Amino acid sequence: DKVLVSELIGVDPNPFTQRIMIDKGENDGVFVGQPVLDASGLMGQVVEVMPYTARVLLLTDTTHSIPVQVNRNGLRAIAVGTGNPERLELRYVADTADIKEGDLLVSSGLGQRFPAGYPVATVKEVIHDSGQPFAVVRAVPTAKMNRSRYVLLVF
Ligand SMILES: [Cl-]
Ligand SMILES: [Cl-]
Ligand SMILES: [Cl-]
Ligand SMILES: [Cl-]
Ligand SMILES: [Mg+2]
Repeated sequence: DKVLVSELIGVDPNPFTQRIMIDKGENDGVFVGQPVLDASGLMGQVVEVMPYTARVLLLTDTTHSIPVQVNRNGLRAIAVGTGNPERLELRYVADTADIKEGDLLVSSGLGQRFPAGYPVATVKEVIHDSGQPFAVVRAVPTAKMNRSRYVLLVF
């Protein structure tokens, strides 16, 4: 309910991370695990808190996964980071699933880490794989990620 507005003050230059720094911390009530989003998508979660600043792991990090669903039909999937700043991939989507380019993915909340129903990404590509149970699904985050103005922290 309470939303704190923070500024993105750093992008972790480590090429192997998608990680940012924000200008709110312990003194502002920020906590580890806290969800972070912008006006068009979920961004990720707080992973470390300092007195007036914090570190945030983005959805696009290879170590990050978020349960999602296709907004229009409720089809469930896990969206993993690819290490690319503007790409996610969906796991566990049946090769024959009702999914297509332009479909909106929203948070499902099924991991009890993120609020349900918020935009996460749009499907970019579906690639079918003969003999494999799951389709290849690439998606683009709707958040501005390493480019957001107002980074919002949900209480
Ligand atoms: Cl904490
Ligand atoms: Cl949709
Ligand atoms: Cl990628
Ligand atoms: Cl979740
Ligand atoms: Mg980095």
